[PDB]
Amino acid sequence: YPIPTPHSGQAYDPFADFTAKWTRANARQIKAQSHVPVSPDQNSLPLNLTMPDIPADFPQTNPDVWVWDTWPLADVHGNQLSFQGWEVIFSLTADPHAGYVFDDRHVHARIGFFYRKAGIPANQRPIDGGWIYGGHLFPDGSSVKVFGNVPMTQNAEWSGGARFVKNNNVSLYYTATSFNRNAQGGNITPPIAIISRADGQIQADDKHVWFTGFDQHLPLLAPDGKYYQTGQQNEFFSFRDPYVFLDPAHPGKTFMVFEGNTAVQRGSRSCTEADLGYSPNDPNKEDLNAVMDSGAIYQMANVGLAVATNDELTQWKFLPPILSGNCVNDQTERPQIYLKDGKYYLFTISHRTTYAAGVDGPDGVYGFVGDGIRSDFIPLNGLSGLTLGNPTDLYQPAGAPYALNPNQNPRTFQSYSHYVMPGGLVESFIDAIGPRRGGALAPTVKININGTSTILDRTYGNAGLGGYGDIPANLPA
Ligand SMILES: OC[C@@]1(O)OC[C@@H](O)[C@@H](O)[C@@H]1O
Ligand SMILES: OC[C@@]1(O)OC[C@@H](O)[C@@H](O)[C@@H]1O
Ligand SMILES: OC[C@@]1(O)OC[C@@H](O)[C@@H](O)[C@@H]1O
Ligand SMILES: OC[C@@]1(O)OC[C@@H](O)[C@@H](O)[C@@H]1O
Ligand SMILES: OC[C@H]1O[C@](O)(CO)[C@@H](O)[C@@H]1O
Ligand SMILES: [Mg+2]
Ligand SMILES: [Mg+2]
Ligand SMILES: [Mg+2]
Repeated sequence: YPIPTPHSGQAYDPFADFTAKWTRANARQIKAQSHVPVSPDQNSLPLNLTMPDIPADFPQTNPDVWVWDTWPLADVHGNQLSFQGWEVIFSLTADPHAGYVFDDRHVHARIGFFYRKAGIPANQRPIDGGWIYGGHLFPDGSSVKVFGNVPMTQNAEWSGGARFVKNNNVSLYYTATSFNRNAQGGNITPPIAIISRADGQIQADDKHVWFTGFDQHLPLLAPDGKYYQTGQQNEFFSFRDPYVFLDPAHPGKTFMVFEGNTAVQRGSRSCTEADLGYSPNDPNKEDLNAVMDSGAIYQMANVGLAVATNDELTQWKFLPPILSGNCVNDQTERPQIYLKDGKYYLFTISHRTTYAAGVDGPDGVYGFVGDGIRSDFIPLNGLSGLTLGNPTDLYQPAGAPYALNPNQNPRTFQSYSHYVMPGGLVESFIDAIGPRRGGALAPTVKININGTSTILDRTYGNAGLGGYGDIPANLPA
């Protein structure tokens, strides 16, 4: 084994300049823990960290909608709330009958909502989960007003979270994005990404759930280029996915974690020995210059933190990043702070194909534990960071969901956008299963979170697979 970087989990002041590193020594534990698959099996991952195989005959969530990143109606404590006996979810959506292909859908994303009666066991609902599509959440043209008169070919509504909270009772924190692209998908000018808020009112009767409002979109945060990378630093920067929450350790504050990138000009040789994570006397340490020469400098993920500066939560400021993956992976997406047993779990999603040269791991969800929202985070599962991966052979090429390598597991891209719900239930969407593309919710699964390690419960639902899109409420609003 490579020696993993130790971590204390110790808490820091949220305002202090300390960033935990998910080091190359930590991420290399994933391949170290993996085995060459015994043919015809094509999974190298430890069984406890492997998502079960999703059936190829999965249902669509809705035949008229491509659905992907999904979040529940929630509060700032992570509870998932029912409203007047209805369960409610929000999703990124696109139109399968609009002339663009599934892989080009992201610049067309609209936030939609779905609802279903609360309190029905998953195995007694329709196989598709019984979600009723309510349509677009936001009025046409309301989100794009945050950009003003800038050159633009597309605008999208990307992920965040919904908080049940002025007849308005729902705050939608999301990512407004503007693109200025040639017909070949190349950037004419860098994309613009603004973490934004829109308030509205959920209403319901015996027949349906509907929303009013969301007419006024407030820009909250755009990257600074000091802590969070800008489009001028890197046209391929990531800045998105606000998760707004209350930390019981800091009463009176409201915090947000989100996805960013380290704020350097693209191609800067800025990785350090601390990003590699080896002892100076470790005879098997990697060489910093060799790692940067291999191209690892193009992988610069971070998880950002921001705090509200007014009572209405309409003004925010950045704090230093809480986690960085420099020279490890470019993507730490949809971060969430999950509170359990007085500990702070940071869960974030990533891709196999956005790992740096010399490091490898599956598509899925990554996890870290500490004693505060700013911690020397302990990567879960043998100091690796992997929580749950799609079945994957890390000893053969990754391929792509639009071009599966037949030397690779045809379910390596079966699910993405894993979101950890109360009780360790995990919801996600289906990307590719063999030749079939999803845009539908995946079976909900269950992880048992036990201090610094996790286990996929293979007796949950049918052999580890629960209901398609089972995203249940634990408390009534
Ligand atoms: O060495 C770091 C540390 O122990 O220093 C004292 C305090 O600032 C703590 O928050 C912090 O974790
Ligand atoms: O059971 C083996 C398999 O190849 O059978 C046909 C399809 O259902 C596939 O998804 C499945 O993996
Ligand atoms: O939605 C899944 C995904 O793999 O689709 C293609 C790209 O847009 C990626 O950023 C994205 O994570
Ligand atoms: O890559 C060097 C580094 O100093 O860049 C800023 C932060 O991401 C730190 O965690 C990181 O170690
Ligand atoms: O779907 C739009 C974008 O947001 C994410 O889903 C979550 O960060 C990314 O994977 C994708 O590029
Ligand atoms: Mg319209
Ligand atoms: Mg790779
Ligand atoms: Mg083969």
